[PDB]
Amino acid sequence: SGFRKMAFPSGKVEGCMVQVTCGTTTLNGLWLDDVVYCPRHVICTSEDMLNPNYEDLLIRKSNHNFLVQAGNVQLRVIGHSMQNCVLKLKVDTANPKTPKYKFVRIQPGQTFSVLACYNGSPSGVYQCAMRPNFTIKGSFLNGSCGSVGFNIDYDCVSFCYMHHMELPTGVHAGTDLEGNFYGPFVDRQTAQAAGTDTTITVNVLAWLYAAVINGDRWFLNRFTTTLNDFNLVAMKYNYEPLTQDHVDILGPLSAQTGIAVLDMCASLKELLQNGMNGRTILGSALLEDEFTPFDVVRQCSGVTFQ
Amino acid sequence: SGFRKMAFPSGKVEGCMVQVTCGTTTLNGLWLDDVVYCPRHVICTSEDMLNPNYEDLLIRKSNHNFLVQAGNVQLRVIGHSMQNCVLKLKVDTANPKTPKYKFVRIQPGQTFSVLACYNGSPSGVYQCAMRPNFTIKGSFLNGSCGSVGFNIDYDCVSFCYMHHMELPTGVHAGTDLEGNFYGPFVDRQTAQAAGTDTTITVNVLAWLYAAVINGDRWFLNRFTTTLNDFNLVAMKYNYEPLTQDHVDILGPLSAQTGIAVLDMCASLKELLQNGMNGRTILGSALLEDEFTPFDVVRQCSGVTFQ
Ligand SMILES: *[C@@](O)(c1nc2cc(I)ccc2s1)[C@@H](C[C@H]1CCNC1=O)NC(=O)[C@@H]1[C@@H]2[C@H](CN1C(=O)[C@@H](NC(=O)C(F)(F)F)C(C)(C)C)C2(C)C
Ligand SMILES: *[C@@](O)(c1nc2cc(I)ccc2s1)[C@@H](C[C@H]1CCNC1=O)NC(=O)[C@@H]1[C@@H]2[C@H](CN1C(=O)[C@@H](NC(=O)C(F)(F)F)C(C)(C)C)C2(C)C
Repeated sequence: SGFRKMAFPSGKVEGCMVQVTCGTTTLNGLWLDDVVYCPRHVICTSEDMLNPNYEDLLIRKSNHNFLVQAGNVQLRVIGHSMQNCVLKLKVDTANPKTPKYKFVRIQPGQTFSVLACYNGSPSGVYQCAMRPNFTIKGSFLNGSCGSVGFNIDYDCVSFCYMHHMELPTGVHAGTDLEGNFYGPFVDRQTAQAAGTDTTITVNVLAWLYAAVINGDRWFLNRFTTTLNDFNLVAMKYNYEPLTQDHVDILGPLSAQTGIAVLDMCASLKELLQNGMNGRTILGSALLEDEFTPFDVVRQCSGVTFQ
Repeated sequence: SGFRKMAFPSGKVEGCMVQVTCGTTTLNGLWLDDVVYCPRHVICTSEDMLNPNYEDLLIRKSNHNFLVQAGNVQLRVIGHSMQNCVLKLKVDTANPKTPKYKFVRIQPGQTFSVLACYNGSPSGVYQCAMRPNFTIKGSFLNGSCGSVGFNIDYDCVSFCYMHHMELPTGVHAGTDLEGNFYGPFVDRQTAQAAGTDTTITVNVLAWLYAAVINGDRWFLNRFTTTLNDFNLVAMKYNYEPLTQDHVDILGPLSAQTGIAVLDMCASLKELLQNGMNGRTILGSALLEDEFTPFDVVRQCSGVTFQ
């Protein structure tokens, strides 16, 4: 049936994207009900970004200083406040296209769809994981800030990411929708790098199950292993420890394919120690770690409106 | 800045998806203005699909036999006709969410976004290429039929694919929106396989340019080559011939990076002959051929509403 990096359909979020301009600085914002959420550094010029005092820049602004555009309709701002690294702009019109929604803070290892936007207008959608080092491997240019990441579950959009910045090796950092950074990063143009990343073990195992489901089974061996013994090995290759919680979350896939989790662990142990020997799994030459157990079930069970 | 398999934002097409039921068979349809387009085999039961006579099945149907649902609103059908492998259902309500749109027949090598749908409801979006053998490497389950592929250009959705069937090695076949199959495939459950596939040379070159743009340049050599000499080599590794038209289409990327097309050809020739030596290009261990020159520019230049 096939297996692809699938993004959540983006319509629900496209209806919420707007452009926010303060002075000559413009970026994206998220219009939910009568509030627009955008990165606080919309209030910054070039100069300001080496070392901004945001409380200071902001006190010098007033409501009318923020130009909010939904398409070519302007929205009138009637209040503003800063929450962490995010600015909230109260507008006098509720977004009629607001979907049912929640703000969530995802954990390292969870995947989400990014709607990359420029000028309040949607460029594309793609799927990402929050890496263990709290970066995302994105695709973002100048003007993408305020682009958002999200999950859908039936009718409900859980927004979990807002884009702020690009770190030295071409990866990305940002906040939840309460303006709290993932990872130890700050919103200033100063030198910062991600710590060392690690592979999301549980996701690799999920992807292996997806391969069994798709009939790609060559890598299955005859062995089992213990959780402890598996994890000593994983450690060497810079894989996350697999926890009981991760084992439990793989339970659906385990039960569908009839392969015990620790049996799949034994197969992965071998792949880490022997390599793939120029073979692919699901068309791919490396082990993939940006599919969660839920992503595999969704794609393999056909879960819709999400 | 990063480089991902980016899909077109799907909102414009999500607003057009509906469920079509005839008897006990249900699949997806596309509601544009006052017409619903769906695969003609909505008129088939299990039995019928070994060897269907579609003109015969259809003459026995009337308008009221087709249950069209947009969400939980039913649409009243007032006419029907078959065009090739597609059924057109005239309904008495125009879809107010119809975007500006065109039907196009893409060429082998062009990419598009698939909105995978079940029960007239959107499951996910992903990017695909029309392979030289006229299949797509999709991700599709039972009930996905009538899912559509499309490009966006500013406000305009060009629909180029409608999903019909899955071929032996887990790849996919379907029609344009006039119901004409890509490739020599037919809509019956009979034995059919894709011919041998080939790599889309021009797309590989475009992706290499994307890598140079992203600062991944290790694979650039000091050489040039002729088009003829390049193509003799490509042939051995089962790459499409590169034409002057393909050279011309790579002109923007060539000019932006300052690397002549035939110089990039020389670098690819080496990669085909030497392999990648356990190195990656843009995180990937294999050469990727499902990005067009336009896809690279769009993603690298930040082109929106598309
Ligand atoms: C973004 O879109 C924003 N652009 C601007 C421009 C102005 I004038 C004011 C505020 C903002 S937010 C986004 C840009 C793109 C840039 C390339 N890839 C992205 O993801 N954000 C930034 O430019 C942020 C912003 C400044 C500096 N910055 C960075 O991403 C920079 N990174 C860093 O300095 C480091 F910490 F290493 F990550 C840089 C531009 C990539 C060098 C803020 C406030 C951090
Ligand atoms: C699709 O969603 C449809 N399902 C039905 C069910 C009925 I009853 C009537 C009409 C349709 S269209 C889609 C299904 C999924 C199936 C798994 N992956 C897909 O892409 N289409 C089909 O089931 C089509 C349909 C029958 C047989 N068929 C196939 O895809 C089959 N392939 C072939 O026989 C072969 F030619 F090799 F490709 C099969 C189900 C994968 C074995 C039509 C009319 C071709």
